[PDB]
Amino acid sequence: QADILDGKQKRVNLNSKRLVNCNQVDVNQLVPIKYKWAWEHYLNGCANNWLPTEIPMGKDIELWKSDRLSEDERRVILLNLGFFSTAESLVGNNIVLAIFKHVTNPEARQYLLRQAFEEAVHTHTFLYICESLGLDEKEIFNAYNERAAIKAKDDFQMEITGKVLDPNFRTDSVEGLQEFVKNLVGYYIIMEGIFFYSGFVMILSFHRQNKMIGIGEQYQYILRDETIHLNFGIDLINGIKEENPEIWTPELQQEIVELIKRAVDLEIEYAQDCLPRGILGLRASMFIDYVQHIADRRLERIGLKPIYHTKNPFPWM
Amino acid sequence: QADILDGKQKRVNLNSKRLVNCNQVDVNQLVPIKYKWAWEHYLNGCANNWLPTEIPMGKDIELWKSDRLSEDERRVILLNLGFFSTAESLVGNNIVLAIFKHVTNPEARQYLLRQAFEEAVHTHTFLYICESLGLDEKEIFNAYNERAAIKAKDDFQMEITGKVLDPNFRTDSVEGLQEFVKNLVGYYIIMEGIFFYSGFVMILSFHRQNKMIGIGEQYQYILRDETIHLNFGIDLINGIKEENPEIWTPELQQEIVELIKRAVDLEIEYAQDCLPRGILGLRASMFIDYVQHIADRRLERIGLKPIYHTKNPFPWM
Ligand SMILES: [Fe+3]
Ligand SMILES: [Fe+3]
Ligand SMILES: [Fe+3]
Ligand SMILES: [Fe+3]
Ligand SMILES: [Pb+2]
Ligand SMILES: [Pb+2]
Repeated sequence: QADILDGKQKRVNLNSKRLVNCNQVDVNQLVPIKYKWAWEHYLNGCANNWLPTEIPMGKDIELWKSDRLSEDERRVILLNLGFFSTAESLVGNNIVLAIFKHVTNPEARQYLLRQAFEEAVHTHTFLYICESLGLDEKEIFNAYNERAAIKAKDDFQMEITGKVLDPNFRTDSVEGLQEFVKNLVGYYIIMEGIFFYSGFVMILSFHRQNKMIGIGEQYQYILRDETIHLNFGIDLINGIKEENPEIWTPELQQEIVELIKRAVDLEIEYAQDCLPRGILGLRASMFIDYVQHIADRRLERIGLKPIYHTKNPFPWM
Repeated sequence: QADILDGKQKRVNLNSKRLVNCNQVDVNQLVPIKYKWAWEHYLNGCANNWLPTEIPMGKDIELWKSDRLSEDERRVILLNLGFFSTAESLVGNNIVLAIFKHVTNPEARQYLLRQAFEEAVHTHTFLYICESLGLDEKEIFNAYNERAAIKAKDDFQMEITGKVLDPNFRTDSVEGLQEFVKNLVGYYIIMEGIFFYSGFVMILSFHRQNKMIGIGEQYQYILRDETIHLNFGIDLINGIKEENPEIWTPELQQEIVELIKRAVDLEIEYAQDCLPRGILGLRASMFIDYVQHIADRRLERIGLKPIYHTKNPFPWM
């Protein structure tokens, strides 16, 4: 039996748990779980475990070093490796330094720990593809300083990363929680849900034609993870809105649509840099449509109306 | 080629990387890796991947529900599940909320992301063992509020968890970095390296006698992970000391020995609570010796002299 009798009064009540600002209850005990969707995404992520180096790169190395790829095909590969190599760190660092501190719920934190480890796996994937192909990884990982279209995306991402890191930042004010929700939209909806999906189409287009299949297979594994990351983020944003409805004002709704519009513009500029002429039958115009179409699907999932209405040119995605 | 020419000046120099207070260099680019030991522990951890529920619990359930275990054997199981169920969260939360922010180095952060996900796997293990055995997990997870010997350990652990969480905490002062090193000693050397190893002996003693082998096999997997956690922590503490020698003063050295002495006292009290009479040929006196012996081995690894000199009564550990 208990030898500290008062301790029995401290067991956590299911109905007292909340996703943010929950400080009146012990957030170190996992049970009783309230947000079962977080536990399910955690189990699903654990089941998807993979390591990049189980995927062979020999065929990719022989093709990359041959004269069989055009300069335009190489450029698509190099720009995506440049963008993804540091963006995975940007996402993993934000989960840990910004999101976990403020999501005051153990089962959602359990999922965040799996998501941040998967982003570490994604970074390892890019080091492995650089070292396998013989690229100078110090140049590829610094692409966000050397290539304008990539720097513009990442500088935009910092516009929602800085506030939540301030030593005095708190979510126990309407404005503070709105700022935290914009960070979640920026990382889950925009970086993982729009910026990365655009690079997936480009790389998976090579894989579909039996080219650079080792890199293609790694991106298939990253997309399977990203699908759960986006789904968790959408559940967390909608769960926070439901529990704190006074933050979902027309002003915040419009600021979120403006952020997504800005992100679509930057991603179209990056697709143009990736495809100045076109490869594999892809043209940059197909991206103006695809990026706009997925932006609309992300707006719908968080309760906002589509704004572009464009059809999807890549049904296989 | 680069379309932002100045960006080439931003590539990271290997010699400018440091484990803490490194803010003059881009800490989002993984390369060039400097602390190869961190990358190696990260690869070794990834290779050790396991899920608790791949270990069958049927034989354990039948034994636990039979009248074949004594009350004294059940007490050892219940008290260890009570302590470990929330301590794994305490460790995972500290990695994320305290350690990662201040270890300003991407490859050490890559390892931290694997360690924090393994602590999430360890928490899942305890929920799974509770639900398999039919225990009321709300009682087991609240043991740190209901059982004095467990509460004393955890209240002690909070004595080095609180400072580093203050909004204004910084490591760019000698005192601030000393405080951060005491947090690392508290979690890696004391909680993972002394408190957990003592519970491992107790549980692995059942496994050696073919009892509760499903729980034993899970603890074998946790010990394999904990071995790397402790080794990484020892490398990180020694790396910080080497790079900031002015923090390793006789005053700090003596405060660390006093913390370890206090932890040994609390762990002996917990071993006595676990074994008021003795089971499986184990007696609590064997723990006074074992805890003292491992404390000495942890002191040696961070450059302090052994103080107890006791022999190890469990050579198989
Ligand atoms: Fe990722
Ligand atoms: Fe992601
Ligand atoms: Fe653990
Ligand atoms: Fe550990
Ligand atoms: Pb622009
Ligand atoms: Pb005492």
